[PDB]
Amino acid sequence: DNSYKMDYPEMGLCIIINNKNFHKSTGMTSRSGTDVDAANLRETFRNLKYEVRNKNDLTREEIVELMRDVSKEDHSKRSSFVCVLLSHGEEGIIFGTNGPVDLKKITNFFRGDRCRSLTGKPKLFIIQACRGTELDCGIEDDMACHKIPVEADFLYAYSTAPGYYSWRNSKDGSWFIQSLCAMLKQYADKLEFMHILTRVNRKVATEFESFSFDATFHAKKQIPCIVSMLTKELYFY
Amino acid sequence: DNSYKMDYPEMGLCIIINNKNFHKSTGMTSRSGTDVDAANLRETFRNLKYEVRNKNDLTREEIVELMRDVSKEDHSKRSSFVCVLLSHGEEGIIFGTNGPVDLKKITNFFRGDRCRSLTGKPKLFIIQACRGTELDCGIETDDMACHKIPVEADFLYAYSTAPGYYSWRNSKDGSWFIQSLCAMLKQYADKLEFMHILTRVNRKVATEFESFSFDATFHAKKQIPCIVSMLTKELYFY
Ligand SMILES: *[C@@]1(O)C2=NCC(C)(C)CN2c2ccc(S(=O)(=O)N3CCC[C@H]3COc3ccccc3)cc21
Ligand SMILES: *[C@@]1(O)C2=NCC(C)(C)CN2c2ccc(S(=O)(=O)N3CCC[C@H]3COc3ccccc3)cc21
Repeated sequence: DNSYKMDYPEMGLCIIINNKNFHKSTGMTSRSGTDVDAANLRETFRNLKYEVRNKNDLTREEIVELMRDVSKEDHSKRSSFVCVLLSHGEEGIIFGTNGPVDLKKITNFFRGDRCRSLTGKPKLFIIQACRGTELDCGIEDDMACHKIPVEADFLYAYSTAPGYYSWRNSKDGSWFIQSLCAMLKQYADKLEFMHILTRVNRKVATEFESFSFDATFHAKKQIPCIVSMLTKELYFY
Repeated sequence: DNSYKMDYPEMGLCIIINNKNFHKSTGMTSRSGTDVDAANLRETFRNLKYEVRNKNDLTREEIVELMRDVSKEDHSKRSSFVCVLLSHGEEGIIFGTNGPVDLKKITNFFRGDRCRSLTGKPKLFIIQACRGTELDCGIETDDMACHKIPVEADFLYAYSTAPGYYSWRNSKDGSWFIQSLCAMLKQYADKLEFMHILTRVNRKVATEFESFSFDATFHAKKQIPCIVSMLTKELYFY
């Protein structure tokens, strides 16, 4: 039909990978406020009736192993799958405590042909992480129904545009996760997911602007980036 | 508010760049069926009240100059902007008849800070082109609020295919993506929000198309388009 079947016995798993402290050997800074994000996400998705699992400070190999193991579970009774990544990043990559991991490597475990119990079901990846270091200064023969693509039914909700910084507040957490949780709490029971994320886009874009004693980091702006390979509308109610 | 203001005197420009024949120096083959796409789009957006401008076989230089020129027009009386790219490509790249153009280079002309008459208005880029050479084998079924906006805000990129992948085209019917896009626009433009129309495009391409080839390497392949939205509001064509 036009909407994903969301009345399975379980909504599904929500894995939250929260990397705050990084190996001294990498020289990466601590991510203050990420715990606020993790807590916020846990509550938001608990309310949406997901089975939330929080993990902290995982190495690159621990991330891969976790995803591999999770992709091997039986999701037959689950409507969907959600993974949230909170860490440093670059374009196409997220950081384990000890070094970079290609996002493709993580998401590949859930491909239509590699995780059969999630075939045809919405696979949501929410990524709070830099995608580079640019700063936004702002302005102002009938074969139907035989097969589906292995890349189909994924949604990648990026906190920021390709190549750009992603902003985070020590007190309130990241702009994106902050806004995402608020919009889900307010609209999960009346808007389709893409429309929810569009309001997150507007909230982040209009209501947030950096303030810094360092001119380089001051008055900066952010726009999130919705990437959908979904084939159906997604309602959480 | 919740929706873009789409009741300006004009809906806006729809630039269609249709690259079919390429310089021999590039070594790229003719794009059979692309003319079908270009005509389908012209008609589809004409019915949506867009001022359509078709361009054919432009060099990489001409594409840049065209985009620069268009971005320098006064879009004050126009609700939105649409650009359709039909060509060969690779990840992040679209081909002029005489070589590659970085997509960012093209879209940058329309950034919130560089095209003021489009600031706050939906800027739509529709890309029918390869994003790599991968094949999908498939599987059987304070208070600074509203002081400024991001410069990269209010763009939508409707890609024909997922990052890294081939995009499929039929010499008779045109590309899988453009076929489906025009069909869904024709049918749903007067009753669905744009993201929901594009989601039906996703489903149509994903379920109704599959390659047939005597060559095993190109046979039984599948495709999923890729919607990339930096939009801040819902978009309705009514
Ligand atoms: C981002 O996720 C990231 N990815 C990898 C790398 C190497 C670029 C490090 N990195 C990073 C560092 C810091 C942040 S942040 O959210 O703390 N934020 C983004 C812009 C810089 C920083 C805030 O800095 C200031 C400085 C002075 C006053 C206020 C804020 C995000 C990421
Ligand atoms: C794609 O846009 C593209 N980008 C650049 C480059 C150099 C890879 C050439 N290129 C390209 C060539 C052909 C197509 S297509 O739509 O004709 N299609 C996609 C997969 C190959 C081709 C169909 O191949 C066969 C072969 C045998 C039998 C049937 C079809 C797209 C692009």
